[PDB]
Amino acid sequence: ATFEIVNRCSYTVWAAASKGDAALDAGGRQLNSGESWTINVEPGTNGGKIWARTDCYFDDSGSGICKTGDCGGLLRCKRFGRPPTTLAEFSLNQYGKDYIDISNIKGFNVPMDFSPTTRGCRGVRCAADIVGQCPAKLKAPGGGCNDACTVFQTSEYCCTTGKCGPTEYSRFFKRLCPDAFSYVLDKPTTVTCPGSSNYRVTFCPTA
Repeated sequence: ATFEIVNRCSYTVWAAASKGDAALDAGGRQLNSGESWTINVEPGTNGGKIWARTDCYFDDSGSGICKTGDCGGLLRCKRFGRPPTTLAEFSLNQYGKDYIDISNIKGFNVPMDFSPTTRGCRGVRCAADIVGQCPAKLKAPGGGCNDACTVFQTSEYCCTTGKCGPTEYSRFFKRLCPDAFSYVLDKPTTVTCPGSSNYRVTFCPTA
């Protein structure tokens, strides 16, 4: 499956794509304002994620650092990135169907639209200004808006026991972006698409 990843932000981002234990495609690449990068993801990819990283420096070998979303200092990500990171999440060809969603469970750094480019389902979007409205205690000094698990490390915020409920913090995410996961047990906003759909992930989809 192809995912066109498009940076409509006014700033450079370094796109990243991983399924946690491996890169997807090259795993990462710089996208200046306006650029598009098309990757190929193997059918049957389960638990895939795509995200943006900000204010990165890499050297000639592709080692460095990112202020949000750093995946162990690599340009070419093999593992998930350091919160805060708005996440495009997907599992492909799962008993005949694709599943897509956007999640704020690991915080928010960059607005995002995640849409099929092929027929038969809708896209999802989290494009509100969550960084500028972020509650004081969630603001990440390095840039972006942390989820409350990252900040406070409690069973309630992290949903460790499997029994958590919504919180003042999760409700800020949900109010700003009703169509993204705000906490682990949030009512699902996952979209069911035809198996083997193709997709576009757009950073900063709106002015």
